[PDB]
Amino acid sequence: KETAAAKFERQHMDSSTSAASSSNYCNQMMKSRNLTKDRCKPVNTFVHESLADVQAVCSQKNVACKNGQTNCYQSYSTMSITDCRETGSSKYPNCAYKTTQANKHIIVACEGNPYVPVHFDASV
Repeated sequence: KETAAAKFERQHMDSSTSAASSSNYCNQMMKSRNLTKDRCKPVNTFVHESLADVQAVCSQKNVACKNGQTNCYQSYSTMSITDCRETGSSKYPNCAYKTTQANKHIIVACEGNPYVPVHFDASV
């Protein structure tokens, strides 16, 4: 099966652009990363930084995860992100999204040996 680390890269990493390409970005990316296959995933974040810089977050500020686990880490620096949020007109299988670009600190959950990001928790 797809590993947890590989799943994080598919769902959340987009190092090819530095910021939300266009108004069409979320529509294109949610579909191409297979996040609209079984349903319209209602919310998702993509991070526009190098893989190395995102993996380094697992050695930064330890904080509580939203689920109460203690394996979450917050980035010291801000990072370029794009939030995708399901619009009102959206109806499966024709999923539709609004694209919003921001610069925020990211919070990720880490696991494994090597210790790497496995889930995206929040941005602040």
